[PDB]
Amino acid sequence: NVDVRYTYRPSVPAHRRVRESPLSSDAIFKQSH
Repeated sequence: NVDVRYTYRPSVPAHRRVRESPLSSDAIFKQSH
């Protein structure tokens, strides 16, 4: 519901629900290691 991204090319939404917890959302940091 919180779609306020219009200043770049966002791959996918980290979360679009009240009770969600995807993996890719954390993978963003996994790239660091």
